[PDB]
Amino acid sequence: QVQLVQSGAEMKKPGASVRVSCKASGYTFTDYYIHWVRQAPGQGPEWMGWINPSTGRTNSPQKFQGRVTMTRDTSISTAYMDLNRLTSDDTAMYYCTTGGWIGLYSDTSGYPNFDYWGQGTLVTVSSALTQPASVSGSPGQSITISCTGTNYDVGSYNLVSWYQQHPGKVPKYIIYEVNKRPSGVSNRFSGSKSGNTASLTISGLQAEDEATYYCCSYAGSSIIFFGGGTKLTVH
Repeated sequence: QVQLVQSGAEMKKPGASVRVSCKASGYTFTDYYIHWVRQAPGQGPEWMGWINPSTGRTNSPQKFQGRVTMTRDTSISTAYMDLNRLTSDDTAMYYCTTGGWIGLYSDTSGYPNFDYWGQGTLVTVSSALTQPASVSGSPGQSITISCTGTNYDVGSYNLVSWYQQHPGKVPKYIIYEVNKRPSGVSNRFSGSKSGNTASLTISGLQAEDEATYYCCSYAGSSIIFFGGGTKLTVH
């Protein structure tokens, strides 16, 4: 019963600071990376950072590099995210997810493998990878969503993961490492890759498949990219 329980919704004024909590249970806290992600209203997702619970090493991208302070408390097994200098642009839903396994012989920090998600923390203050805007299909058909990157990411790594999101719901693990399927994932989803473009394939399209689909990839110096998103419509 792996479960991540985040802090309560908050609303802050411009210029303030905010702390979001995340208490994980049902597994060993110090063996899995913790990632922080957020979602602006109407917009898509934006990767905020990763943190090693065991060592305390954290890295966030170069747009949060001054404002975000990610910490952890091992005694109580709780991750913390602190954001400073808030603006109307920081109004978003904040998720913490579980990353790759903290290994001796590897480095799974930048693995976009978010199998477990929190419930989300709504905070209100008052392009990266290219996906097509919308893709249409009729029931029974087979459709494909494309995800174009560069040579330094999806060109040189088989480290792309696909996530599904219904409106008002938490993102869902669909594909990881380009082609592989997690537990419970319908066999209708398959992953593919060519050059600087990965692709998610849905065969026997159905009404349950109506949602927005995002693609995640490695991004170079221990950083992760998110896609813009693609809306599937079922006729």
